[PDB]
Amino acid sequence: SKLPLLTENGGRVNRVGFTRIAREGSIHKFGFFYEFTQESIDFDSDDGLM
Amino acid sequence: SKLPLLTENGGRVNRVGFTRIAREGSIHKFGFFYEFTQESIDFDSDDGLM
Repeated sequence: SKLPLLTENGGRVNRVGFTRIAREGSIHKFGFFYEFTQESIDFDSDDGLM
Repeated sequence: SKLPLLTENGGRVNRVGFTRIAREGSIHKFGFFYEFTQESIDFDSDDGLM
């Protein structure tokens, strides 16, 4: 019932349209840290602690 | 009875006049046409139709 049929006289028949879509995404921020003292390094048994 | 007879004393006698006529003519516009489809040419038995 929706086939674009055409007669020998043509005319303004079977017009169509188009569409488009948009996608999006965003970034975020992360981080963490730790703290220490000089003694916690110098007097510790393991010299490879850091 | 209407001859321009002139006497020995002349005078204001036998005066005449003249006339002219104007002719005219105009032009007119004519025309006619016919239509046809592509199928009436391509699918017709006779290729010399046009």
